[PDB]
Amino acid sequence: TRPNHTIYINNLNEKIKKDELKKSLHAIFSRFGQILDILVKRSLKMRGQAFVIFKEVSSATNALRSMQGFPFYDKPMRIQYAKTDSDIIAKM
RNA sequence: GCAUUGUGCCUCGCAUUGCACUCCGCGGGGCGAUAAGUCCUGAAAAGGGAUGUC
Ligand SMILES: Nc1nc2c(ncn2[C@@H]2O[C@H](COP(=O)(O)OP(=O)(O)OP(=O)(O)O)[C@@H](O)[C@H]2O)c(=O)[nH]1
Ligand SMILES: Nc1ncnc2c1ncn2[C@@H]1O[C@H](CSCC[C@H](N)C(=O)O)[C@@H](O)[C@H]1O
Ligand SMILES: [Cs+]
Repeated sequence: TRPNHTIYINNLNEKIKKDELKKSLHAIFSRFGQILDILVKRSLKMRGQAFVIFKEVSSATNALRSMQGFPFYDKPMRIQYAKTDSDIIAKM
C-alpha cells in the first residue's frame, strides 16, 4: 500500500476508553513528528482501529516502520498506510 | 417532576481484526457532565442539549 499522510492502526485493545486511547496514540506518535488529528471511534465498525494523521508523510513512514507491531496495551499494533487521504488533507 | 427527542460518553454479556472523517452491533445497566459530540447557539473560536407541560 502506497505511502500516505495517515497511518491506519488496528489490532488495538478494544477495552481502552476512547478519550484515553487518543491521548496515548498522540503522545506516542508525536515522537515521529507533528500530528494534525487522531480519529478514533469505538463503534462496531471502528473499534480496535485508529487513524493518525501526520503533517508530513516522512513522519508517518518513520512511524509505520518504527512502531510496527509494537506492544501497545497488551496487543501488537498493526500499522499500514491509509487507503485514502484524510479529509483534513484533501482540503489543502 | 413527567413526555417526546437530537448529540455523544462509561460499564457488563455475547459478538466483532473492522479503511474513517456520509460516523449508532445486539442486549442489560448508568449518564449534561464540555467527558464527548457527527447535534445546537455565534459569526467568532469559544460556548451549550432541545420542544412540551405542572
Ligand atoms: N416539576 C418540575 N421540577 C423541576 C423543573 N426543573 C427543575 N426541577 C427540579 O429540579 C430537580 C432537578 O434539577 P435540574 O433539572 O438539574 O434543575 P435545572 O437544570 O436548574 O432545571 P431548569 O431550571 O428547568 O433549567 C428535580 O428534582 C426537580 O424537582 C421543572 O421544570 N418542573
Ligand atoms: N450528552 C449527554 N450527556 C449526559 N447524559 C446524556 C447525554 N445524552 C443523553 N443522556 C442521558 O440519556 C437520556 C436521554 S435517553 C437517550 C439515549 C440515547 N440517545 C440512545 O438513543 O441510546 C437523558 O435524559 C440522559 O439520561
Ligand atoms: Cs449499551
